[PDB]
Amino acid sequence: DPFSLVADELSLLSNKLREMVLAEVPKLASAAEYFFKRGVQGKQFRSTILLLMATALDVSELRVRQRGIAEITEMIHVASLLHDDVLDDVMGNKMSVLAGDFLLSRACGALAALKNTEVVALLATAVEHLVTGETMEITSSTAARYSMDYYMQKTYYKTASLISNSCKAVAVLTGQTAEVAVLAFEYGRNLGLAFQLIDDILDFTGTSASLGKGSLSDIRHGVITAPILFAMEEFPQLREVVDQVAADPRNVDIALEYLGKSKGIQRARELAMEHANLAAAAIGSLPETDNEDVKRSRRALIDLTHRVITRNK
Amino acid sequence: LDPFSLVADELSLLSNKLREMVLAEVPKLASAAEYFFKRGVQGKQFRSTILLLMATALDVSELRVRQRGIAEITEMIHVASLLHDDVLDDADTRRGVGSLNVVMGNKMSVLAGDFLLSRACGALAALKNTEVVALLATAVEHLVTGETMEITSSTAARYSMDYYMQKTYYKTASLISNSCKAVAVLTGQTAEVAVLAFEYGRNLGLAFQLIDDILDFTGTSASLGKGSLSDIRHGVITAPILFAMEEFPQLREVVDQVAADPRNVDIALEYLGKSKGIQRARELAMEHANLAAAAIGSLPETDNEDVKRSRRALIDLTHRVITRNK
Ligand SMILES: CC(C)=CCC/C(C)=C/CC/C(C)=C/COP(=O)(O)OP(=O)(O)O
Ligand SMILES: CC(C)=CCC/C(C)=C/CC/C(C)=C/COP(=O)(O)OP(=O)(O)O
Ligand SMILES: C=C(C)CCSP(=O)(O)OP(=O)(O)O
Ligand SMILES: [Mg+2]
Ligand SMILES: [Mg+2]
Repeated sequence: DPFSLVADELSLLSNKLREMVLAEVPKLASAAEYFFKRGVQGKQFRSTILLLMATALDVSELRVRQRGIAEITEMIHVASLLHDDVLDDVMGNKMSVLAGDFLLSRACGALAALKNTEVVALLATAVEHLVTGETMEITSSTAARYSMDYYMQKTYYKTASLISNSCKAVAVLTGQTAEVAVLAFEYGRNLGLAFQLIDDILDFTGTSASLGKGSLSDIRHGVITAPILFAMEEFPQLREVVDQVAADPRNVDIALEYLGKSKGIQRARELAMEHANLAAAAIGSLPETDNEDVKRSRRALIDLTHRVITRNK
Repeated sequence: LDPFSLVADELSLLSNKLREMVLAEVPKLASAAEYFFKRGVQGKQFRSTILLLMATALDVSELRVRQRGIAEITEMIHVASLLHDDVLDDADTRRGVGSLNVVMGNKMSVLAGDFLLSRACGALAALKNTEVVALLATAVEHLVTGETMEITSSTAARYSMDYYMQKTYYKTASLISNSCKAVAVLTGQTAEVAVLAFEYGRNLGLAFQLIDDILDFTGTSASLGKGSLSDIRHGVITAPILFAMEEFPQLREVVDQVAADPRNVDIALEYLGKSKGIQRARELAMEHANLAAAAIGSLPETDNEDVKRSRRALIDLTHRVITRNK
């Protein structure tokens, strides 16, 4: 019973080798050092929109609660990021689960503190859609992965639902009408779709900080985005190239050549502009005001619908 | 008039209600979310049982549907924990069946849980009562605080009855107390009556856990060693052991070194044996069980026979929670 024969010494060792616990329990301090350092924390794009929207609607404790929704939204965003990191593929995805749950529980806590069940419903739906989108991203009929309509549903759940429902939440907290609320929702929904679509293009285009030659992150990892989906309508031969990207990694470069002879990038950007225009229409349709701060915010919101398209970063 | 049988059919109604409530396309998300809600794999539905009985106990089917909601939300919250719990605590078994983290993977388990939480908030919103939203949000915060304590605390912290008492409340009794309070609040009972419903849930929950911790050691039969000892094998340190450490300090290094040397399981049982640990744990549980019964006793007098029958069964659980042979 070999293990039984040397238990004495095993425990001396097992004990000693708890030098990694104890000593080195701090020097989590790396964790704190790493968090500050990151490359962000965030650009605060969702927060910017939400604070602007709060101002952009005619109506302190209210401004405190409105910011409450920007706070909740960030909490919900990071929790979804973390849970999406939970790997099936040492594994660190116990950290992601615990941290995600702390943020979600804090979100619930803060939703409860708003004392508005209608906004609770909106962020509840937001959470459900994020979860739905991620399931869609992971599981999928091979056929499904190649449908532009499916991609756009998935894109809506993953990227636009959180922001649309938050924009609507800000409307509802501010006591706006059902018809104004549906405007703020539509601003977020449409701006969000545009933002993601521009993100998809930037992966292939690159950036000024980029080489400047796209990182190609999506296509390396078999994530199929709008430009490539559009390019497959033109070149059916491309379906085969994209499939064989893992098997043979030079199929990335070949995919790139197809895209460059196609209207894929153009068609994704034209779709983004269509969405961004619709967002600016939503602000345009907002009830007339005389307030200068309010009108300044609405101009900003509309400005954001232009800057989202022309992003080089 | 038996409390489980007295509520059994509404539990099946709730059971089926949960199934549509948890339904979702995408289908893969549906498989995951529904997994612990089908006939046979719902668990013993003790939280629901207490809630339906409590619902009747407080009284005067327009409002009952709302009260049922609380049991459904509570069950959804509950199952959400388990799913997340199984990814942590790295299980392969739950409810006599493959756990979701083995069957469907870690990712689906965690998404299913988030899904169930959001449906729970959804249903909480639909009830349009802000105090009820806050009561169940507290419960969710408490679950996370409690799960975190069971993991995170340093060694010196974990080995006191104070710590155990807090962790148990957050991890186990908070869901029962707050949902008990919510049921009461939904009926627009005075603030004081809501507290009575809260003290009941709180004390019954704490008493249930104490007895469960003892049964790990004793088992079906009364004496020591018949039980599975699953907690102490894995290095979970429940009340019997903690009380024993009050008598025998040297037991701390023994229990702390259990994982490394599984022969330290036997040494700990010898220490438990000489101690009054099992006994004091029981004595604590009997004290909680008392306060629970006492709370129901302070409820306002009623004429209704169906109410009395239901009040008597909540008390019956007060005795049964101590008595449970298993
Ligand atoms: C729903 C959602 C996620 C919406 C996005 C919100 C939004 C439009 C954020 C701002 C984007 C922006 C101004 C980028 C600047 O890049 P740049 O290269 O244009 O820098 P520059 O404008 O200073 O030249
Ligand atoms: C709302 C949500 C998703 C919260 C996450 C926090 C979390 C994982 C809580 C777990 C609470 C719980 C029921 C523990 C019991 O499991 P046990 O291991 O003590 O005993 P058991 O596995 O046999 O139930
Ligand atoms: C505090 C309680 C009454 C707990 C019992 S819940 P428990 O996890 O034991 O039971 P299930 O739902 O069957 O898994
Ligand atoms: Mg477990
Ligand atoms: Mg646990």
